[PDB]
Amino acid sequence: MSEIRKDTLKAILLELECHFTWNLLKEDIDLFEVEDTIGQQLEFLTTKSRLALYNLLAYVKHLKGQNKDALECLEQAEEIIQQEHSDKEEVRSLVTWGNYAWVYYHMDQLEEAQKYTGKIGNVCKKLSSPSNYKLECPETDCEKGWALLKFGGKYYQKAKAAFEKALEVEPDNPEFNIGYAITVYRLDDSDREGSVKSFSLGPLRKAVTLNPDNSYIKVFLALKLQDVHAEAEGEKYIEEILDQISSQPYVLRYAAKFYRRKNSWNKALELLKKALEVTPTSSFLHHQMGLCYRAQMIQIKKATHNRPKGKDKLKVDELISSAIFHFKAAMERDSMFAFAYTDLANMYAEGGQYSNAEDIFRKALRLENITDDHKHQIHYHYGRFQEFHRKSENTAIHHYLEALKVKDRSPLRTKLTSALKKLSTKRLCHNALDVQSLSALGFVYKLEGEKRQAAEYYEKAQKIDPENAEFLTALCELRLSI
Ligand code: NA
Repeated sequence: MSEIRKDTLKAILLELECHFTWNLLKEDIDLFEVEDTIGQQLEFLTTKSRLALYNLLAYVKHLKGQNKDALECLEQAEEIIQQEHSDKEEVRSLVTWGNYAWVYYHMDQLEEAQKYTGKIGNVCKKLSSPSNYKLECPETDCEKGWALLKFGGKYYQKAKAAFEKALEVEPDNPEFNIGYAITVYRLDDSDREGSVKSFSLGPLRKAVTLNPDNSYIKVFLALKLQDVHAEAEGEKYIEEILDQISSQPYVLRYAAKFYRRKNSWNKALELLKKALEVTPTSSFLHHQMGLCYRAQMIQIKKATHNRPKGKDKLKVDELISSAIFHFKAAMERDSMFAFAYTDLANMYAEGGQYSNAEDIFRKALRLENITDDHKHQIHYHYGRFQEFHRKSENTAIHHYLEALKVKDRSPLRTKLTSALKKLSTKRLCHNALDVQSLSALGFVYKLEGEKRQAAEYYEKAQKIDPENAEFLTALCELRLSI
């Protein structure tokens, strides 16, 4: 090209609406997992927009440094536009064209990139857009919503807003309602301060009514009914779904979750195995298998008062071995799957494989780009491992504190404060000058709103370690609290 035809192009590129401008960061996902599962959905979730899936795959290919392959994906997108969006060819091409411009930009084919921005600017003008190189569009809001969801729990609020934007235009659009309801469904399980949420129940009912032939949306409704103690109603939906479809991994896997949660583990395993025939590498399926084996194992341990003998013991050890295999497989398929790490590590611990559990816990504690909620739970589980398996009370205290610092309102809050109190009190009976324990009690009382008692503990800790910066800050906060 030339400089400043370039410098102008870069400005335009930033004005586009497409994946490159939606702040989808590669560090937040396992690129191989995301790439692989997009392909699986193209094959096995046939109700999801192929156009959106190929646009997204193209972006992911670019993120792997495979710009040449990104182009082939966008060509597939263009074919789908003719196949399924012929009547709206131009407006449906904007995201694809945007991705094209950015990919050609990254390949240093600036002239080619400018061709695409030109086509975009053209269509926007034709359609009376208030912006030069983008166009407000419910369809695009929906695509963005799904792209956001795919980048993980950090994006769920942004995804909800994106679907809301689409529903503002078409409140009764079948596709828009599915996206919204699923987003709200996931948020019901995200960042819980407490008990089960069911804000998705209404949206799910609507989405289901608007999509009467869609077994994928229906399975979430069944799960939500289970959550709200309408298990019998939800189970009838499951039965009806399983009559209408077969072998669909994105439906079976959720039916299997439903059955597991009412302790029908053999049925769950049956469904999961059927799904695995179709998609053997799915981290979701492997995690679910692990959960099933874990539950069966726990039932036996409980029945035999944690002292299984003979064949019960042989069975427990097989289940531990099988749970490990599947948790490990899930973790190896998806490096960002926090619960796969913690579930694997906990099972290693259960089996007395402490070196293996420590290795996994270490990796889990170094995951930077997961949600604070997940970091919170990792600290909690490492803490318990330290407390009950390593018998290392000060390491446990450290991680219980880290858990509360990352997230201080969650369903683990009282387990965390009560364990800290117990441990710190015990240690202070042995050594009244134990600074960590004094500091821990200061932290917990501060958290509980007992300002005066907290200040007393921090003052005792500061008396011993006068230059401590954490203790000075805590005391200032306590003095200045309104
Ligand atoms: Na996934």
